[PDB]
Amino acid sequence: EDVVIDRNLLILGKILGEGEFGSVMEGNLKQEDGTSLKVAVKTMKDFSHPNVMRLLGVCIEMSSQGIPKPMVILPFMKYGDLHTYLLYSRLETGPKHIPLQTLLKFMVDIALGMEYLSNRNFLHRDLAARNCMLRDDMTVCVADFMPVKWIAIETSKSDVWAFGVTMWEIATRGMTPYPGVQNHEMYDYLLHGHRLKQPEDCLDELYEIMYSCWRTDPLDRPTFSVLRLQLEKLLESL
Ligand SMILES: CS(=O)(=O)N1CCO[C@H](c2csc(-c3ccccc3NC(=O)c3ncc[nH]3)n2)C1
Repeated sequence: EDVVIDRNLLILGKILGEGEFGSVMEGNLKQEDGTSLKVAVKTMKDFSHPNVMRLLGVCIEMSSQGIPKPMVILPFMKYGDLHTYLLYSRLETGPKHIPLQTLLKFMVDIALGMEYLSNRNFLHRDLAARNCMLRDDMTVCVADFMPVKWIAIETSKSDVWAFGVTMWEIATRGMTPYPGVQNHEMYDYLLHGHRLKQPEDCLDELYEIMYSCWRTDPLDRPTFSVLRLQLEKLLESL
């Protein structure tokens, strides 16, 4: 409760995306040095890591009737969510052919972020490419801490499952998981040992890593620190 920002230091602009509890808006935050910073405002503070969304602060606006309007202030992510970015990469006017190297680097960043959170025994519970945001340096961070296709059958090993699905989203550059399978069918599909199929031109080594995330027994799944190194090692071999 010393995380608060004076509401007068904040100017709210147009809507950036729509969130669980309300709109996410662009804003300008006047900082302690007198300068103004572009921010995102949703209408965590202990976390410090480059691949994890930092909290800048909180403002409570007073409505006209006096009902609280709490707002969460986050850094501005020029390139928006990773899911949308991948989709745009498949179009001429959006970003170029993203090579394999850049796709793995997105995976490594996310693994680094999740390694940090899992080490502090913090569960994400909603990890997906749409919840991974892109910084202006094009490094990815993790954000947004019940979409059936990211949930594991049965902990941090649930998060590991979702990260594997996220790796698949990245490898496919934005395909919805499990084409030709409905949401109500998912439990039976998985219970019979079926998993996300290997993407088209994607290396066997990469597919082994993502597959290890979906082992039936969560104790057979690797930790985030194991995954991170496996991904780093794969990247270095290209
Ligand atoms: C995953 S989430 O919980 O962060 N979330 C949930 C609601 O939709 C938001 C969203 C979607 S596309 C977008 C965006 C698009 C262009 C430029 C900047 C943008 N956002 C940010 O800079 C920003 N920073 C912190 C949160 N959002 N924002 C993101």
